[PDB]
Amino acid sequence: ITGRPEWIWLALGTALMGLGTLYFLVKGMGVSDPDAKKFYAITTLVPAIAFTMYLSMLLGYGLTMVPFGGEQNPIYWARYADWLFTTPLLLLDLALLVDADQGTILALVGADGIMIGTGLVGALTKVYSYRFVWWAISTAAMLYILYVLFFGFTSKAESMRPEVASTFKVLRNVTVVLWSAYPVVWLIGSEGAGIVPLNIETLLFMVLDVSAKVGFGLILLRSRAIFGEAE
Amino acid sequence: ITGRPEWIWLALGTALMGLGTLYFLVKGMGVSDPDAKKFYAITTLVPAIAFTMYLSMLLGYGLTMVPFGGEQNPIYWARYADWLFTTPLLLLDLALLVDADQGTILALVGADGIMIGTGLVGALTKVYSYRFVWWAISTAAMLYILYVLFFGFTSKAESMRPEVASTFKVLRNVTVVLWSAYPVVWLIGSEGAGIVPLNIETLLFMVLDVSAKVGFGLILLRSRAIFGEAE
Amino acid sequence: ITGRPEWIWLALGTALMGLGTLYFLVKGMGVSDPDAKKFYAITTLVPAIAFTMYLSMLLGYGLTMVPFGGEQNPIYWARYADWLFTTPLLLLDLALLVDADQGTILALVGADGIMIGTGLVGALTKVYSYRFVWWAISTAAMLYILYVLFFGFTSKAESMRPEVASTFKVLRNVTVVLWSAYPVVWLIGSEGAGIVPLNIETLLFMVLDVSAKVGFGLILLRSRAIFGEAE
Ligand SMILES: CC(C)CCC[C@@H](C)CCC[C@@H](C)CCC[C@@H](C)CCOC[C@@H](CO)OCC[C@H](C)CCC[C@H](C)CCC[C@H](C)CCCC(C)C
Ligand SMILES: CC(C)CCC[C@@H](C)CCC[C@@H](C)CCC[C@@H](C)CCOC[C@@H](CO)OCC[C@H](C)CCC[C@H](C)CCC[C@H](C)CCCC(C)C
Ligand SMILES: CC(C)CCC[C@@H](C)CCC[C@@H](C)CCC[C@@H](C)CCOC[C@@H](CO)OCC[C@H](C)CCC[C@H](C)CCC[C@H](C)CCCC(C)C
Ligand SMILES: *C/C=C(C)/C=C/C=C(C)/C=C/C1=C(C)CCCC1(C)C
Ligand SMILES: *C/C=C(C)/C=C/C=C(C)/C=C/C1=C(C)CCCC1(C)C
Ligand SMILES: *C/C=C(C)/C=C/C=C(C)/C=C/C1=C(C)CCCC1(C)C
Ligand SMILES: CCCCCCCCCCCCCCC
Ligand SMILES: CCCCCCCCCCCCCCC
Ligand SMILES: CCCCCCCCCCCCCCC
Ligand SMILES: CCCCCCCCCCCCCCC
Ligand SMILES: CCCCCCCCCCCCCCC
Ligand SMILES: CCCCCCCCCCCCCCC
Ligand SMILES: CCCCCCCCCCCCCC
Ligand SMILES: CCCCCCCCCCCCCC
Ligand SMILES: CCCCCCCCCCCCC
Ligand SMILES: CCCCCCCCCCCCC
Ligand SMILES: CCCCCCCCCCCCC
Ligand SMILES: CCCCCCCCCCC
Ligand SMILES: CCCCCCCCCCC
Ligand SMILES: CCCCCCCCCCC
Ligand SMILES: CCCCCCCCCC
Ligand SMILES: CCCCCCCCCC
Ligand SMILES: CCCCCCCCCC
Ligand SMILES: CCCCCCCCC
Ligand SMILES: CCCCCCCCC
Ligand SMILES: CCCCCCCCC
Ligand SMILES: CCCCCCCC
Ligand SMILES: CCCCCCCC
Ligand SMILES: CCCCCCCC
Ligand SMILES: CCCCCCCC
Ligand SMILES: CCCCCCCC
Ligand SMILES: CCCCCCCC
Ligand SMILES: CCCCCCCC
Repeated sequence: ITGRPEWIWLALGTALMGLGTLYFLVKGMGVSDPDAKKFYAITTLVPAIAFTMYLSMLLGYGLTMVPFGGEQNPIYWARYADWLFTTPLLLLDLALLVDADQGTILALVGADGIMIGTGLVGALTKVYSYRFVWWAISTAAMLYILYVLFFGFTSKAESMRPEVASTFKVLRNVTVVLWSAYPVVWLIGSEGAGIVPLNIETLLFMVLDVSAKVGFGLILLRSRAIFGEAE
Repeated sequence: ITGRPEWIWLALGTALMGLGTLYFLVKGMGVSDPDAKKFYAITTLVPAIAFTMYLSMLLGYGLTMVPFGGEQNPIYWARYADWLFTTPLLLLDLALLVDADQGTILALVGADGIMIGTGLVGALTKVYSYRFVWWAISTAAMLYILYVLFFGFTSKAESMRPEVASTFKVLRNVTVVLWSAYPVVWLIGSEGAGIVPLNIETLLFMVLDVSAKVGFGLILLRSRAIFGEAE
Repeated sequence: ITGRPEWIWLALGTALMGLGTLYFLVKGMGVSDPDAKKFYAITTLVPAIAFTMYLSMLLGYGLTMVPFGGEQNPIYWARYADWLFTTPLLLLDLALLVDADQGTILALVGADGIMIGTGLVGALTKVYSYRFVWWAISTAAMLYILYVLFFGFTSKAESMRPEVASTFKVLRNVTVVLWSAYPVVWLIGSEGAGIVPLNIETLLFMVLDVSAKVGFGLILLRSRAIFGEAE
């Protein structure tokens, strides 16, 4: 484990995702509202999945070597197995908050799968220049997601209860800022141009992951928007 | 790229799926009917997924070598990753058109997963004679799907609006004819008996894919069956 | 095939899953109740999936070698591909029986995916002591599932029709007893401590699989709880 300088950030990430999972699990014990139960189930699964994948990276299972640039490059593939399941769950939290229609939910989840799937292909591609073709396709899929979150959901939240509109607006802004950083870290990190070393890259993804999952969840599960209007 | 004679058909397929995706995306911009939005989302995702997998084959990522018959045989595995997601989406288009019940939808999607999954196992199997055992199981799963589309959905469409009944009947006939060709191309192509060479096999799958996805989508999204009855 | 002593139990399992699939398929022909159709579709898919994965193990495709303990250990990875899809389908049978809320269904299916996913990682892990870390995480996920089936569903079934309450109680008890045996067989078998040899381990999993899928299905599909109350 300790033979890799980035191990400290993988261990911290593992701990923070595990602690986040347990807090949400305990906090959700005393909840019977069927609407609130939906948000607790979605939001608790997110850091639980991330916990297992951070642990796999810490123990060395989620790491492979990819030859490109005449070098064997360490690629943590477990990140994409994490994101494949956690990013659509996070979008479902937002879509259920605004009572989005089914067709829009399917478009979001499908574009998200394309985003993560093409990012994985780009991470494992051995022809250096082709890695950035996949990065560009994946980034186009992300821009579609961000467009929908702004010019489809925002207008839908305003016609909703005030507390669900204000909570959505906050979580929307958090998501757009944090998610946009991921393609940048990829491009300048060891998967892309190799400007930033792997140990610093790992620290950046850990800050982003914890903020986008545990920070996101703390804002959502403390809001009254997750409960139905009741007397 | 150009070192493979089949590259021209992979490049054409990539272009036609990309163009198809963009047309459906633009055409769906001016749509607010929640029913129509469902069909546009399903139908636009189909060629978008196929685009990415054709590109992976063009660039050489979606290709592996499988030893059988005393030879290293080029097997494009990316086809099955495509079909795993696009064939159930196409069946969902048909099932939603006739307002099929949930139990029937699950049976269709499950049989479809078995069809594609066993076809993938057959494509990667190293014992030559066993490849055709998997082909037979996969073909049995397809025949179940075709039976349901005829002796379960057809009777359901007649009790529906006339425009949804006539549109379903057309898309049903297109699907049964085109899908039935796939097991035949597999059997006589490089995955099976090896009668037809890979470059011709690739041309045939490209014609079938574009017809079953973009041609299918053009018929559906030009129909009024996708809109609810409104004044 | 016959070069492996466990082949006899893989062949028996294949036959019993295939026969089970055909019986459920025939029995479900004469069913039009939309509620009953749901249970028949879920319950017939379970042994059909298991059939294909037992066949892959029989023919040698679903087997790999994992080095640990200074030895190349035969690991049947196809079991986890089976369980990944069949265990959530079995939980869906139970959840639909008691009309569970959506949030609870998602929590069950998500915990089940974590259970199977971490068990697969543990089966393929090359550092011997780490294999049991994954076993423990997977077992914690199972205990969560069992808790929900007892202290969330049981109370919900009592407020239901008497026949659905008594049928659920029976299937609940069958599930908790049979599922609990799996982590024990893993721990003492070739994936874990290696006390029980592989051929005996394979026999035990076959008895458990057939009971948990075909036996489970025979109890459910003979009950009147799967039909709506009708005159
Ligand atoms: C509606 C939305 C959900 C739609 C989703 C969008 C999606 C279509 C976007 C594209 C996804 C696609 C790129 C997934 C590729 C997975 C692949 C990286 C797995 C590893 O295989 C890659 C190479 C080794 O580098 O295999 C070496 C050769 C091996 C012999 C490969 C044989 C196994 C194949 C991988 C079998 C295909 C399985 C499916 C891809 C499983 C789904 C994986 C997940 C990442 C989507
Ligand atoms: C309700 C419906 C959706 C049900 C679906 C029906 C489905 C059950 C039908 C059978 C599907 C099954 C054959 C999928 C097999 C995937 C497999 C080809 C992936 C590549 O692995 C094959 C060998 C190399 O040749 O791995 C070499 C050895 C490696 C060490 C393998 C270890 C990884 C395992 C593959 C882990 C299992 C992952 C799941 C199979 C992922 C789903 C893939 C998709 C193709 C279903
Ligand atoms: C809501 C719920 C459904 C959530 C589900 C819970 C889930 C997150 C729990 C953890 C699942 C995770 C451990 C799955 C790992 C699959 C992995 C074993 C496949 C084989 O790859 C392992 C190594 C060889 O030993 O690959 C060698 C290196 C290769 C180069 C690997 C590159 C391919 C990657 C495997 C791509 C990721 C694909 C996804 C993991 C596909 C889903 C598989 C299924 C088992 C979940
Ligand atoms: C909890 C994890 C989250 C919210 C991860 C989000 C990840 C992304 C938005 C990743 C995007 C990428 C691109 C847009 C292209 C480059 C490759 C990716 C996958 C890093
Ligand atoms: C857009 C792609 C489509 C509609 C693909 C359809 C593919 C099939 C219907 C494939 C069927 C197969 C068999 C029936 C057995 C032989 C292997 C397959 C997977 C080619
Ligand atoms: C039809 C198959 C069924 C119902 C299989 C159930 C399997 C389990 C409940 C497996 C549980 C495991 C653990 C709890 C940890 C050890 C590894 C597993 C996956 C065997
Ligand atoms: C979206 C965030 C990207 C900003 C990356 C900042 C990295 C600064 C760290 C110093 C770079 C290390 C280079 C010298 C080793
Ligand atoms: C009462 C609110 C705080 C509860 C404690 C939460 C502990 C989980 C770890 C959170 C750290 C990361 C927060 C986002 C920066
Ligand atoms: C379902 C369509 C299958 C028909 C295949 C027709 C192939 C004819 C092309 C000529 C065969 C090439 C053999 C000589 C190289
Ligand atoms: C107005 C209808 C035609 C629009 C142009 C569609 C261009 C997408 C490519 C379609 C070619 C394949 C059609 C099926 C044979
Ligand atoms: C949950 C069931 C686990 C019980 C396992 C009993 C196995 C007894 C078979 C004899 C053990 C073989 C050891 C000598 C070869
Ligand atoms: C009339 C009920 C029996 C029908 C025959 C079922 C045959 C399928 C194989 C069942 C054997 C396994 C039963 C569970 C132990
Ligand atoms: C490729 C993996 C995608 C599945 C991720 C799991 C979450 C799916 C959310 C589905 C939302 C409901 C759509 C109607
Ligand atoms: C194995 C991958 C299957 C999933 C394909 C994605 C489409 C799923 C459609 C689900 C239809 C809704 C069923 C109720
Ligand atoms: C185009 C939709 C408007 C909202 C999206 C904001 C774009 C942020 C740019 C992200 C940069 C990634 C490289
Ligand atoms: C048996 C259901 C009737 C409709 C299915 C038509 C069968 C077409 C044969 C396809 C040939 C594939 C080898
Ligand atoms: C803790 C929830 C109560 C019901 C679960 C029964 C636990 C059975 C123990 C299984 C042993 C697996 C190692
Ligand atoms: C080795 C660098 C080659 C540059 C390729 C950049 C491709 C980016 C595509 C974005 C449209
Ligand atoms: C090398 C050819 C061996 C023939 C096997 C055919 C199997 C087909 C099974 C269809 C029932
Ligand atoms: C080689 C045996 C090492 C023992 C590790 C046991 C780990 C079990 C963790 C359960 C909390
Ligand atoms: C609940 C605390 C979980 C912390 C265990 C993971 C941290 C790795 C320490 C080496
Ligand atoms: C929108 C046009 C997309 C065409 C790019 C793919 C074709 C491959 C050319 C080499
Ligand atoms: C319907 C009977 C299915 C039996 C075939 C599988 C058994 C393997 C025999 C070698
Ligand atoms: C993106 C930063 C999240 C901050 C988490 C703190 C929330 C406390 C209510
Ligand atoms: C299967 C052939 C499809 C033909 C596509 C043309 C549709 C234009 C309306
Ligand atoms: C767990 C044992 C199941 C027994 C199956 C027999 C059911 C006949 C109704
Ligand atoms: C109005 C809410 C502002 C939230 C933005 C937070 C950016 C990290
Ligand atoms: C909408 C604000 C985008 C912020 C992008 C930050 C990328 C590091
Ligand atoms: C490929 C772009 C299509 C141009 C608009 C077609 C008419 C909606
Ligand atoms: C009555 C519609 C006929 C459609 C059949 C088309 C076959 C390619
Ligand atoms: C229902 C007509 C079937 C046509 C099969 C064509 C196979 C090449
Ligand atoms: C009251 C029903 C008892 C069922 C338990 C069966 C254990 C195999
Ligand atoms: C609730 C009874 C548990 C039985 C466990 C059996 C494990 C072999």
